[PDB]
Formats: sequence, C-alpha cells, structure tokens
Amino acid sequence: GGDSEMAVFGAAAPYLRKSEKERLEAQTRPFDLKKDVFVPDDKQEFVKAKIVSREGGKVTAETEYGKTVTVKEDQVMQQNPPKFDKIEDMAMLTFLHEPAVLYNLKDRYGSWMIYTYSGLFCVTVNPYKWLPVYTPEVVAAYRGKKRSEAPPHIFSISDNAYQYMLTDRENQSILITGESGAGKTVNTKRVIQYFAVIAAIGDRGKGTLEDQIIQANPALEAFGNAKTVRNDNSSRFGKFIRIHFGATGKLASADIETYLLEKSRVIFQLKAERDYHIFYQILSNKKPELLDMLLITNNPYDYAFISQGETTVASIDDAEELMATDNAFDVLGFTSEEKNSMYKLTGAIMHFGNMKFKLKQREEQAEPDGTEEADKSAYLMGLNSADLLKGLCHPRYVTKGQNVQQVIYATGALAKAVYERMFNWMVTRINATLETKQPRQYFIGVLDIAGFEIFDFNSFEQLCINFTNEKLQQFFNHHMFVLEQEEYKKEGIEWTFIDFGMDLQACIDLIEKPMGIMSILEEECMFPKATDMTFKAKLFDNHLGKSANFQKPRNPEAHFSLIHYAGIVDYNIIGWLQKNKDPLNETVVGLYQKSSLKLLSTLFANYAFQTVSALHRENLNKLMTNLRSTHPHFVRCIIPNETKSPGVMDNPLVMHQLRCNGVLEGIRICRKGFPNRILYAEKLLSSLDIDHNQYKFGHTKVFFKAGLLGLLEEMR
Ligand SMILES: Nc1ncnc2c1ncn2[C@@H]1O[C@H](COP(=O)(O)OP(=O)(O)NP(=O)(O)O)[C@@H](O)[C@H]1O
Ligand SMILES: [Mn+2]
Repeated sequence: GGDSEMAVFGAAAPYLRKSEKERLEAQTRPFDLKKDVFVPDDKQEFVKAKIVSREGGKVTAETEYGKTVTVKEDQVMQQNPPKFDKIEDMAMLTFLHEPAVLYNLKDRYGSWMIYTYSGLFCVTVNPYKWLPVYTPEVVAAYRGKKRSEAPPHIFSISDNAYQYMLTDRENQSILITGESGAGKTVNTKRVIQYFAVIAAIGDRGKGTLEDQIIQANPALEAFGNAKTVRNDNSSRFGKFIRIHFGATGKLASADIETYLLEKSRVIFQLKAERDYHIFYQILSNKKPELLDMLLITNNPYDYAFISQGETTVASIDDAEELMATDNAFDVLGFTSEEKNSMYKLTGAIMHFGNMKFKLKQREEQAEPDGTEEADKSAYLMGLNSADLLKGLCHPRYVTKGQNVQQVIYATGALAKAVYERMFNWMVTRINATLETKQPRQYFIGVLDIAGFEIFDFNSFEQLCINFTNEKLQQFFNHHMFVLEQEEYKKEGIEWTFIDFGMDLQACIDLIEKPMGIMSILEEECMFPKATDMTFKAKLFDNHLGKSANFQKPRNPEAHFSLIHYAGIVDYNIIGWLQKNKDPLNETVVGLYQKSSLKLLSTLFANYAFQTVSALHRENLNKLMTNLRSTHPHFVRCIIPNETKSPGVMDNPLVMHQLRCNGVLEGIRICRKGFPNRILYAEKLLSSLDIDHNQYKFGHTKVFFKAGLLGLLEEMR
C-alpha cells in the first residue's frame, strides 16, 4: 500500500511519519491563502489568525484562542499551504519567516513527531515521554540510508556520520546544543550507543571498549550533574567525546574533554536545587561501608554545603544511582584505592563546610569554634588538624589575619578547588582506560554543551559560554557558506557574497583579540590594586567609542551590552576579577601538596598560574582545531515548556530558542543568495510583469530570491 516505505519501522512509524490517508486528508482541509495568516501576539509570540477586514492600512483578524486583533499590514505573515503541513525538511517551505518555522515544529510535535530537518539542522523537541523509536528495528531501518531516504531521526545523523567517515576518509563532528532541559544528553547517549551498536570490532578496565565508553556516563554524571529548576539531571559542565576508528570502522579508542564545571554548586544551592548527585548517592546508605569510611551520618541536613536547597527528587532513586556510579568505576578499571580516595575527598568536602569559626574576644581575629568536623576533614585529606586550622586562621613570608567571613570564604574556595580538581583528575583517569594500542584513522567527535544563554542576570559564566556559541555559530556559517558555494558553482550561477562566518568576527574580536574583553580582564588580574570599577572603566575606555558591538547597558544591574548574533545581552561585571583569579589560601594548598593521601597530593602537585579565562581560551582553541578538521553535523535541541509537560509547547519559549540556536540564522544567510530552487523554459518567466532580477537559471534548477514563489503560487 501507500505506506510500504514505512513498513520497516514497525510500531515506530506513527512517531516518524504520518500515514498517506492522514497526508491526503490534511491536504483537503479548508485553506484560503488570503484569509489564513500569522499576526503578532503579546502573550504568545505569534498566532494563526483568520482575516476579517482591511483598513487600507491596517488589518483586523480572528485569533486562534478566540480574540480580535488589529495590526499593521507590515506585520501580517502568510501561511504555508496544506501541501506543506508537518514538512520533514523546513528548507522546502515556501514561506520561511518566524511563525512558519514555529508552527511546522509545533504541528510535528503535536503529532508526537520529535524530529525535523531545517537545511543542515536536525531539530529535536523534548517529548518528556518515552517514545518507541529507539528499537533494533529502527536501527536496522536506518543502516546505510541517506537523509532523504528516511524520515527525520537522530539515528540518521549518527549513521550518516559513521558512513561519511568511511566513504570520505574524514573526521566527523556532531554538535548537540540547546538550553538546559532540551535533550542534549539524551540525544548524546543515543548517538554514542548507536556507534557502539554498529561499529566494527578491532583486534583483541573490564569488558569491552564499547562497555567502557558507555560506562563513562554514570561516572561523570554523579560528580558533574545536579538537580536544577530546569532539569532533574542537569549537566553542569560541557563535554566533547572523540570516538576514534580504524580502517573499516573498527572501534579503536575514545577521549573525553570537559569544560567549565560549576564550582559554585559544590557549596551553594538555590531553594529548589541540589548539589551534585554523588553527595546524595553516598548518603542513600545503599553502600553502608561508605558512611563509616567517610565518618558521616545519613542526613544531608547535617551538612551545610549540600543542604541549602533541595535534598531529594522524586525522579531519582539515589540508592540505585550509587550502585550505578560504583559499577561504572569498576567497569572503568578504577582500583579500590582510587574509588575510596574520591569517596573520601567527597566526604571531606562535606565536613569542611561544617567547620565553625568565632572571633577572638579581645581581637578582630578568627579562631576555631569546635574542631570535630575539622578533625574528620583532616583525617580524610591526610592532613594535620592543627596545621589546617592554623593555615585557615593565619595564612603565611608575611603572616595575615582573618575575620570569620574571610576564613569562611577561604574555606569555600578551597572546597571548590578540591572538587574541581578531582573531577578533572577523574576525567583524566577515564581517558587512561579509554586509551588503547589500537590503530586509528579517523574520529567522530560528539559535543554536548549548553547553547546561547540570555538570562535576567548575565555574568562571567554567561560570557564564556556565549563566546563558545559565537565560535560554534561561525563554524556553522562557514560550513553553510562553502556548501552554498559548491551548489551555485555546480548549477552554474555566479554568486558573490563574503563568507557567512565573517558576519560573526566583530563580536568575536571584541571578546578574543589583544586588548579585547578577555585581554582587559586578564591584564587587570595582574594588578593587586585593580577593582571591579577599574575593570569596568578600562573596558569602556577601550571600547565605548571604538567597538560597535560594545554598548551602554539597557535599563538587575548590568554594566555593558554585547551585540551577539543571538541578540543584545546585558552583562553584570561584579566579581569577575575574583571569578577569574580564584585566589586560594596558599598555606593550606601547601598542606594539600604534602598530604599522605596520594590523590590529594596529585591534585595540587601542579599548582599556581592560569586564569579561568585563559584556560577557557586554551580549551576552545583545541575544540575548534578538532571541529575544523571535521565534517560537521548539527543537532538543535529545543525544550517546549517550563512544566515538563509532554506534547505541550510554549510559543515565546520556542521562539526564543530559534532566535538563539542558529535555525533562524541559517535561514537568514541563505536568504542572501537564492534560497528557493525548483526543478523545471525561460520563456514562461520572461512572459510576466514579474521583477526580472528575482531569478536565475541553472543546469538542473531555476534559482529564486525569497518572495518570488510567494507571488507566483499566489497568482495560482
Ligand atoms: N528524546 C527524549 N525522550 C524522552 N525524554 C526525554 C528526551 N529528551 C529529553 N528527555 C527528558 O528530559 C530530561 C532532560 O534531558 P537532558 O538530555 O538531560 O537535557 P540537557 O539538554 O542535557 N539539559 P542540561 O544537561 O541541563 O544542559 C531527561 O532526563 C528526560 O527525562
Ligand atoms: Mn546534559
């Protein structure tokens, strides 16, 4: 029958492509081109409306949601015909404005169809519901197929990447970005799982490389993931996995790079948030020997660093995860000594935050107020209690005093530093397991980081990640430019414009260049006299006249605006110097270096310097060099709502993501050329009062400037 092309997907079909019956019925639905449109809306960005009247200047209409609106004609936007309902590749739409895109994804999502292409982009909308589309039957059905030969699916990106690698003898890249809760990690896991399922086996820790690559997740997640408002299993670090292959797709090796762990979370949680999972995994009591080994109770509320917000989360069984974490470490080849050391240090951070301090009666100086929790920290860290507390009270050379606030601050900074270093070391250790003697030719790199971030409060962390997405969006634009070029060249159309990647340089230069934002930040970090306001003066003095992308802040207090590709972002500048330098109590670091616990010693052997900014620049450069040696593939994750509600879509929220993630950006840059291209000659066009500069003739197709087809199918 008409659906025979879908038969191989079995029960997954209703979630991949709607049947031919539904297709032809949708096509007969009542549709007047002139009446059925999109207009702007206050509460819900855009809304499908039916035109009731014209003014001669304005238009009034009947809103979906049952309202009457009066708008300027300029604001009215045409709907795509029923022919285009739930289209699989949105580049094939006649009208490619904001509403057209939003509604095509909304109609797919309403129908439980989670995957859509938009030129190069695979777009994924979080279902918040398990769908039967990740079965062996679906895997079998994607093997060796081209994009156009199967409905949209994350499996298509995976299989094609693997196939491109073998066919073109070339590194591949899968960039999976989006907001917190969008689905980045779910899709990342599917992609890795897919390679492990299909990759060839190469010549002969525990089990197989496939086992080990996958078991890397439960290990990182315990220490790097946490409950946030947005996401029960939020990744609080960016991740880049290169899976290496040999000649015929033999799984050869893998390596993991992690970026910008959230040190703050170690010691602080907002009302509705938790610390990293591991703390609650250990406290679940599932492994009773750990409470005794860590000198700890089962009550998170006994521990100040980890109980400032939430403690439990219904979706997570912390006890089962502890066994998941521990198993992972076993599979990954970690020794008892190595596992116990990380548990000990986790426990030590727990006790560290319970050290209380008081003022000397006749002095403005801090002393310990009880020392039991200090004793437990020192024993676990292989340190001397007295030395530790001496160090914290009287940092040493010349000897400085400390009030309680200073010691409490120093305590928190040290705990964060220890946690961060442990996480890095763990990643380094997993890399040792994943290293093999097997021969490599190519890799496929999978990137899982948060996309572009515009919050109510934007600080240093936001600048860093927004800087990354600028380079990633440029990377996309450049790739898009090369493809559009090959295409105009192949079909024989002389086209001219500057590299699409260049459109992002001015912003990047402002951030990246010598005497740019990062450089000014790092130069100020050299001066002990420098302050937040001296830093803010220095940026302004260098840029407010000179760099168009640097502006006054629009009126939570912000200090300057950056014009990014994704919009104008206001930045708060308080604390950037400290964030960047991360000064520690050197006397206590000296003790860490001399610890009887091998791990602690290791974590501080190589110690200041390198600022957060310069480390970020070093990592981003490495990333970009890898990605540039690569055929890239682009996966855009979208979160549909704030309430975890399956099949429900908030329009302004999806619209915000589309503006920030490249989907609208890609549409915009293709608009510079001739986006609509249809296969068949020149006499018919020359026989119309139509604007003659709006079209060009190619070998296979005729190329149209956007809006010609709009006026062509209209006349039809
Ligand atoms: N394809 C899917 N099917 C079913 N549930 C999903 C899917 N994608 C995401 N989810 C749900 O959404 C949650 C969060 O997705 P996840 O991949 O962790 O988001 P993320 O983009 O990594 N956000 P973050 O890591 O915080 O930046 C998951 O735990 C699932 O419950
Ligand atoms: Mn994640």
